[PDB]
Amino acid sequence: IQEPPTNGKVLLKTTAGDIDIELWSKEAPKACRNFIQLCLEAYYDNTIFHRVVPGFIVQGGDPTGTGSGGESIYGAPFKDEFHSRLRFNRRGLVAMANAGSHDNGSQFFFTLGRADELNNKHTIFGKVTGDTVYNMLRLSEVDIDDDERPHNPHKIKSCEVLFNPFDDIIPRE
Repeated sequence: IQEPPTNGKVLLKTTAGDIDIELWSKEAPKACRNFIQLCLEAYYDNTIFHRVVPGFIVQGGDPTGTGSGGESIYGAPFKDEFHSRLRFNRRGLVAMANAGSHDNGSQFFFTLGRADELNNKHTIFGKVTGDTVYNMLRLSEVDIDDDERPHNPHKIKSCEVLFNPFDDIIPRE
């Protein structure tokens, strides 16, 4: 009844403010490695938060902005990484989007509430710090047109890896 310590830290500089993410790199090494490397490759620069479901999630990480694009660093969608100590029991968690099993690419989402129904379906790989959760929540404070798409989506401008727990990440050219 206590969350494991985190290891790794990433700052997302967004149009809603700074969002600091602590990473569960021990529990979700593949997802955390993917995320860190994509940040370092500037892959998330100028990407929008294309999907907002009020009280549930805000989703981004698609370089096309359409909601159907994005790819991992591994050359194909990668495996799920669940852990019984990491549960969708509060808002402010960071997880991988997918459309089925073993379908992790680049798209990720923040939780705006509980999402118990996503337990054992989506990789949880991080959490937002207390002093940036208000900025995270502000990503969802948007007028939403059709298909859960904001009229004026917020964006990630740039990223900073404040602590890299991996030895051997070489960003692709």
